[PDB]
Amino acid sequence: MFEKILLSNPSAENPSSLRPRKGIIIGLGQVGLACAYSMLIQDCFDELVLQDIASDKLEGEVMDFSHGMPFIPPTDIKAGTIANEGRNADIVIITAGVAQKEGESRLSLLERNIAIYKKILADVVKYCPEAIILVVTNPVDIMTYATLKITGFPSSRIIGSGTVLDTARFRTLLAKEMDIDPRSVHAYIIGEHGDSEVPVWSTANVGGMKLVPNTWADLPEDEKATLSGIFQKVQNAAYDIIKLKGYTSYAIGLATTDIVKAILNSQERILTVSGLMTGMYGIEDVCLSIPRVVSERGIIKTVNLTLSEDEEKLLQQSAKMLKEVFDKIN
Amino acid sequence: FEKILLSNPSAENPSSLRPRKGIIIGLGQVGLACAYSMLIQDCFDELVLQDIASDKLEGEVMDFSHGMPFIPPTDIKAGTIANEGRNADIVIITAGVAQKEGESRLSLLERNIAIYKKILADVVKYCPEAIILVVTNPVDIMTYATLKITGFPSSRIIGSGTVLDTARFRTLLAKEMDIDPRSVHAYIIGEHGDSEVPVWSTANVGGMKLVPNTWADLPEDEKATLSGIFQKVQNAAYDIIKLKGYTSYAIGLATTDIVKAILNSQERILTVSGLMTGMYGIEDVCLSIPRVVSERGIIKTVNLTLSEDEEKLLQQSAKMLKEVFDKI
Amino acid sequence: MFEKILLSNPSAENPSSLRPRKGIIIGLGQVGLACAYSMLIQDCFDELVLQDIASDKLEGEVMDFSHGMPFIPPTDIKAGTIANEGRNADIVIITAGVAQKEGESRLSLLERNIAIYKKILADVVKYCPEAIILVVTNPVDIMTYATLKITGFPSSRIIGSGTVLDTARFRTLLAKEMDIDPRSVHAYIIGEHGDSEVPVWSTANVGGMKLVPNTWADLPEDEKATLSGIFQKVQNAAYDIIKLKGYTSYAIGLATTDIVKAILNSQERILTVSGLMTGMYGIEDVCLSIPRVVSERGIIKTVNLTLSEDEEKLLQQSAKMLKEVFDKIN
Amino acid sequence: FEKILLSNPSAENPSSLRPRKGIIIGLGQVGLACAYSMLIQDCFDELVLQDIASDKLEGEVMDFSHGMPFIPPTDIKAGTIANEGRNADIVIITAGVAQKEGESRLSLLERNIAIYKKILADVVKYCPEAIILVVTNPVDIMTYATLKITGFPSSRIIGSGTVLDTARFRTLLAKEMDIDPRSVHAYIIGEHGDSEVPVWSTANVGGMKLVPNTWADLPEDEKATLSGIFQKVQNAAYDIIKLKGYTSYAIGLATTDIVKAILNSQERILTVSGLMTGMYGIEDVCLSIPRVVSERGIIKTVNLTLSEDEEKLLQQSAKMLKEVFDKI
Ligand SMILES: NC(=O)C1=CN([C@@H]2O[C@H](COP(=O)(O)OP(=O)(O)OC[C@H]3O[C@@H](n4cnc5c(N)ncnc54)[C@H](O)[C@@H]3O)[C@@H](O)[C@H]2O)C=CC1
Ligand SMILES: NC(=O)C1=CN([C@@H]2O[C@H](COP(=O)(O)OP(=O)(O)OC[C@H]3O[C@@H](n4cnc5c(N)ncnc54)[C@H](O)[C@@H]3O)[C@@H](O)[C@H]2O)C=CC1
Ligand SMILES: NC(=O)C1=CN([C@@H]2O[C@H](COP(=O)(O)OP(=O)(O)OC[C@H]3O[C@@H](n4cnc5c(N)ncnc54)[C@H](O)[C@@H]3O)[C@@H](O)[C@H]2O)C=CC1
Ligand SMILES: NC(=O)C1=CN([C@@H]2O[C@H](COP(=O)(O)OP(=O)(O)OC[C@H]3O[C@@H](n4cnc5c(N)ncnc54)[C@H](O)[C@@H]3O)[C@@H](O)[C@H]2O)C=CC1
Ligand SMILES: O=P(O)(O)OC[C@H]1O[C@](O)(COP(=O)(O)O)[C@@H](O)[C@@H]1O
Ligand SMILES: O=P(O)(O)OC[C@H]1O[C@](O)(COP(=O)(O)O)[C@@H](O)[C@@H]1O
Repeated sequence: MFEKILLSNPSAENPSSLRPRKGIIIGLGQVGLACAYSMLIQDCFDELVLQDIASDKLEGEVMDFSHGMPFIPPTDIKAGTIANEGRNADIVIITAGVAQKEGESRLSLLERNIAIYKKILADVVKYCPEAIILVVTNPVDIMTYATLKITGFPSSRIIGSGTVLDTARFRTLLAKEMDIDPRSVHAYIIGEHGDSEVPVWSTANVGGMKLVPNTWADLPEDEKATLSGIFQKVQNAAYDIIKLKGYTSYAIGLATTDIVKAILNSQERILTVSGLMTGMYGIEDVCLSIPRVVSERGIIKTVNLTLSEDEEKLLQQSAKMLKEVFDKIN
Repeated sequence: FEKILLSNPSAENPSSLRPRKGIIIGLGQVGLACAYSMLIQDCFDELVLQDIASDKLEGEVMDFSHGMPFIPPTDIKAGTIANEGRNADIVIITAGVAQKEGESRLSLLERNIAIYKKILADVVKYCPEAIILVVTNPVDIMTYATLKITGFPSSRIIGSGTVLDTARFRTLLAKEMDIDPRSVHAYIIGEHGDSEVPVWSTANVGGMKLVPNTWADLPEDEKATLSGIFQKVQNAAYDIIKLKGYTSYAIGLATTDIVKAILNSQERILTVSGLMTGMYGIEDVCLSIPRVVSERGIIKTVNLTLSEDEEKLLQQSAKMLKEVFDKI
Repeated sequence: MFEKILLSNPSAENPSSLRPRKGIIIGLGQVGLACAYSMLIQDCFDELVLQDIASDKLEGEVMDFSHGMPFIPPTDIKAGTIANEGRNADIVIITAGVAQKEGESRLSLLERNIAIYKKILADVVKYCPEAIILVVTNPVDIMTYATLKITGFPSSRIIGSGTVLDTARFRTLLAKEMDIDPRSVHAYIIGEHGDSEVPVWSTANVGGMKLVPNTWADLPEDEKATLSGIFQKVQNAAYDIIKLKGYTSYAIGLATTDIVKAILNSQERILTVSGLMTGMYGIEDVCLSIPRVVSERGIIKTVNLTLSEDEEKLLQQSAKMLKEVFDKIN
Repeated sequence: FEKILLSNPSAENPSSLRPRKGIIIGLGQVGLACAYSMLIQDCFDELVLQDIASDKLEGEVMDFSHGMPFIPPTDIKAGTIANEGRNADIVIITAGVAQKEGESRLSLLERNIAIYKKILADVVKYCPEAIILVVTNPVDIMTYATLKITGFPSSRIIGSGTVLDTARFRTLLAKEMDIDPRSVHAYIIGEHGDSEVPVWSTANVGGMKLVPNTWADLPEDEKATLSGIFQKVQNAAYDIIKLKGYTSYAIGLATTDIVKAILNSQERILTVSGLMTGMYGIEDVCLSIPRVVSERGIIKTVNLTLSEDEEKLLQQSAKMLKEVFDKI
């Protein structure tokens, strides 16, 4: 209808040099919906395809998302699959999978989530051969490494959300103690997105002023206790939140969107995303988070970060464990 | 951290700038979509969240606060009107029972008035100068009841009304033309419900009307295609609730869009719900018609010329709403 | 020294599906520098090339623009030419040329500016064959038509800024009388961006409520005088501003950026931009402004706008005189 | 248009929400870029512009207001502190004489103080609760002068300082590394000018320090390339002015950034110029140092540990800044 209101221009039949930026979110539960909402409000994509096995709920969600378009800049939001609507998408965001129950480790979701990815990744390889894959499903590091092995895509284009979320939690907790903007706190969490994560106290600072002036050993006992209490709240954040509301979604939706921005907008910005360890600290054949330059080609550079002897030993231990967990699943 | 940041004794006295505080009462599906959108779009300097389900609320506040490094900051916290929410500039009330599958918004009235009588007592005492933005259904009658209970000026008692219905109408028409919904200028007025009125007499894109003369002078095949679009707007809540169980995302954006016109003193035209004091011979009821929204609430009303049929339908919607409130 | 700080990733040697959005502004005087500032603050492009014959001033401007990057999201801003840095740019924004003096007509700049365009467009055809050209130089309508003839590009990809600016002025003046947001005033100015522009009083409205309820003739004499005073301020805006500060730049910089947003973000949004007339109201072989759908392929659709008999006659007269002005120069 | 929009009599009484008003005094190259940036980034609800060149200001206000439909609205107008600018929350002063090719910032002091004494008298009388943001060079000495003439709490008198120089420093370093300038965390502190100090001891990217131990340990080829980059930072204004006549765009974005931390109550760390009250044994002078900025001005000060050279360089800068103020 409306062909007498708008007259089509036959000159616009051939496509110009500009190609719309397409994104696809596979798995639309609590995490996938938070990602979709944030990515629409922040206008990341020109077209966004949503893929889920729960058809009815998905159809309802797409209706709700599309009704709010007049309040924000537009995005062609639709329900679809990689094989048709999601073909040649620039970024594939995979959140699909089982979430952890109360007191359940992320590591115990591995067998079930590899089974889910085997069904999904085959179509990503055939219909999106040039895409960046952004993995959110837990255990995030091992799911990123398995995606790399299954797809055979270049390691630069296989990125896990990793410790971007853990770093944001560390900064928020420290910023609450100082009553400042968390964007002014520069503190990192590296390694596994889980129990073996490593706080980089050696470089933690606000406005260039370090929180640990010399070494952790030279810190007073009362100060060591208050800083450890802050880190323990970061490692227990998922357990504490899941015990209260049943899951986590808002902060991961913003962390995932923040990574999509560095890629889409070719920003060359440093983020602690998960990716193949290919030499540093003697770590190999594994994925974990360390500061890296992120842009339209994925991981383009890695910060050659100087760590303390204790921080490096902890990172090495995190990697050996992650490799053993993947080896046991065969 | 007292040896890392040195406090300034000069900052003890408060400057002319007072932080913009907002409070959301009712953190269910709708309230949590409002909170998420309002944080990403940086509406408030401080935002208080109030709910009777303490544990779940504490978990939600933890989750919201962990994403702050990715956006500009807002002091997000759990609290009550009596303490943390004192003198908030805008009170957004979404608390209450939502409609089940096939249920009418109108049949949720007695249940939500009981909830409102408990909430509104504290708002009158601790936020006497606040704008109240009502989202709880039936939105028009909840807005009218809030006006009677609080006794606040009618300009400061606003319902979300048909801002959402107007956005749905524009999206459906824009999908048919494959254009930006912000380029479609079509309104839905009256009750946010079954008796809503599409203003076909003024619907247009770029000044070009969709109904060139009158609805009667339109071909039968065109009348059927336009009616199909309006029917999809009135059945939107029923169609979405049947698929996912509730609606949250579009109302979260509509509510945020109203808070932007107020906080930023924009003087922008929106079809929000508010007290009718005479227009089209309609009074002692709340419903949606285009109005200028700003920091003092409803500042002006568009003296909209309607067709004889559109005016009769609006009058019928009002009589119906008045009868629903009178029965309770 | 920084090669030991950041370690390059050999996997990122091959380019992904994502290609950075490149734009080039040719002519960086008052208008061009307002466009560059707005487009940087609003983060339109991934890379933006600036081209001008005044090399020294341009080098200084690029230094200034690049120093403010830490306060906004990044853009690779650089000085260059179409032949090297500007190769395969998605949008070419041309603001180069002579501006009108006090009391001077836009039409009298035609001959001089076509001479400037002939030199510039030769490289645009060779190095940017797939680009959208956005023309701002005066007389914007005849300059858009001449660009079409010189380049031979599809008419959908040759767009003039047209009456987007005039429409914004009309809306602001009417909104000041009502004390409302100009974005809530829906009033159009169509035709030539100049003295023969046409106010579409037949459709001017706020919230669906028309300002002229029936016809201009059925309006009271006092109302006819107040509405005419508002339109006369719109046609005299350039003269009034140029007489006070010497030129106009800020509003055209925002109008140009608003057009770039509809193209880059594939918005399909209605704007009164200048473009080739193909028989609407019997008008052909001329460029002028009428409401059109703008997107990544340029002008995709045209609003089949119903005009009053007087408004249509005025639009037809505007086109006959624009055609005669171009014919006299050839 | 009284028959188009009907005014609401309830909106006559004002609410707890009051519009954010800012005034820019001195609308030349710098002030015009502050205004354009602030309008596009929707900082204030009302923005008044003040300049002695009335006809030119009238032209700029017509131009700025014509672009309003493209961005969120702001009440832009020409006026004076005594009428349109009364009770401004933030007063931004960029008025004064700029430097020529090769002219030192400090020599502009004697002339600019005279200009300021006329302006500040009305700021004290009609905006007694305002934050004053000083841009006029020599910025540091004009900030201390503003602090002395007005008598306002030290927290409310803020200078643009080395926020701009810090942004240039990060940009030049990020150019070498081919990364986002927001990922480089390096500071320039002290006087905005020749005696500025680059904090090499704390310069880093992603936690990784640019100077691993001390400057003296650096290989001679590495310390020459680093010195080269700092030489380009201190000579940036000279190099730009010789090429285009003045600087406007980068300061326009730096001033807008300081204003964003104030209006939105962000508590963000910026290297702004302010009163030294004992840090490094330095007082009765104004210089840049990392500070917490919010709606009350300077709220806190980073107790930054500096290298022995960095500290001695910073205090020498302060001793000579207080000598220039005494010669007046
Ligand atoms: N990386 C991180 O920091 C975080 C990771 N997560 C992880 O994200 C995952 C998702 O968790 P939630 O969203 O909370 O739970 P959920 O149960 O709501 O989400 C899983 C969704 O995936 C869908 N799904 C399952 N198999 C599918 C398939 N083959 N194709 C498409 N869709 C399919 C389900 O229908 C459901 O909608 C979990 O593994 C969780 O541990 C959660 C939070 C943060
Ligand atoms: N105006 C509109 O266009 C729309 C209105 N709505 C309405 O908004 C309301 C919110 O519904 P949902 O979020 O979908 O349902 P929900 O059941 O998830 O949310 C209700 C929330 O209110 C809380 N609550 C109840 N009584 C309370 C009290 N006395 N004080 C504080 N908190 C209290 C509950 O604990 C719960 O968190 C419903 O009435 C629904 O019909 C829903 C969609 C659009
Ligand atoms: N369409 C509209 O609504 C508006 C159009 N304009 C028009 O924009 C044009 C430019 O205006 P202003 O900035 O005020 O003039 P201007 O004199 O400030 O700048 C024009 C610039 O063009 C450059 N230039 C000239 N020939 C060139 C070439 N071959 N290649 C590259 N650069 C070249 C000059 O070096 C100069 O910097 C004029 O034609 C003016 O009438 C101005 C305002 C609004
Ligand atoms: N890093 C920094 O903090 C920077 C400082 N500046 C300084 O900003 C100042 C202004 O620079 P520009 O805009 O380039 O120069 P400009 O000469 O174009 O601007 C000065 C303006 O102030 C007006 N003015 C003079 N006395 C006035 C009074 N009593 N009341 C109101 N208006 C008055 C003049 O009419 C003129 O429009 C200079 O002192 C310059 O050194 C400039 C750039 C960066
Ligand atoms: O606090 P600084 O050193 O001025 O840097 C501020 C910038 O740092 C960021 O927080 C980035 O931090 P990181 O690079 O440490 O992750 C930006 O979002 C912000 O604009
Ligand atoms: O299509 P137009 O007439 O240029 O109007 C564009 C403006 O219309 C709006 O959609 C508002 O429309 P309404 O006033 O009809 O609600 C703005 O958000 C947008 O900026």
